[PDB]
Amino acid sequence: GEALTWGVRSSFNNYSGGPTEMLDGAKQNGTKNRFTFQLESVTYDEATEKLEAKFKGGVHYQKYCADEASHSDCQLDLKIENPRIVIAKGGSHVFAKVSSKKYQSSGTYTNDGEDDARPIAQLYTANATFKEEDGKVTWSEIPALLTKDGAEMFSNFYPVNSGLDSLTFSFDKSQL
Ligand code: HEM
Repeated sequence: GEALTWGVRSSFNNYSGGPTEMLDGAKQNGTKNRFTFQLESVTYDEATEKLEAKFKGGVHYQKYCADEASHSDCQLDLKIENPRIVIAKGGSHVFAKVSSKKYQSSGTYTNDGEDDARPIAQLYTANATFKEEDGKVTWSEIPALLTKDGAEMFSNFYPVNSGLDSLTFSFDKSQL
């Protein structure tokens, strides 16, 4: 409860062997493919029908390290932190603070996670499960697709609109 559960992308966790480290209190399951980010805050504006939930914690993936024992000088170095979900009438998305080294380049893809023009995923709540009981709200198995920014974070290894892991989050009605 009071958390976001999301694995980002199943095949990416398999390719990378999962995050080299969990950041800022985020947790991971035993198989390193499902992450849990604690709820920082949640607001719902009735008139605009906009729900916004901010979570804490991050994942750091590293691969192709020149010093493999200490994970230093890694050609693949991806951080995804403080996920924020916006579920609204005009569109639903996942935003996050990202830093990702680009494939065959010195360029680093960055995203501060506070720019509404640069979401990393688009969310489709039409067929997701929604439950509210005993003051607890859970919105489960919400499908997610990669946006243009999300594709850039993965060095365009995936096309735009390719699938991501579905997400689940929960909060108490008292926190609204
Ligand atoms: C610079 C050296 C790199 C080499 C030699 C390399 C090699 C490969 C190979 C052989 C695959 C195919 C296996 C698979 O799809 O699981 C792959 C997949 C992938 N690579 Fe890397 N890669 C490099 C860097 C990067 C970087 C910098 C990124 C950026 C995030 C990246 C992201 C990906 C992604 C997203 C996939 C798809 C994995 C999946 O979902 O299965 N790669 N890479």
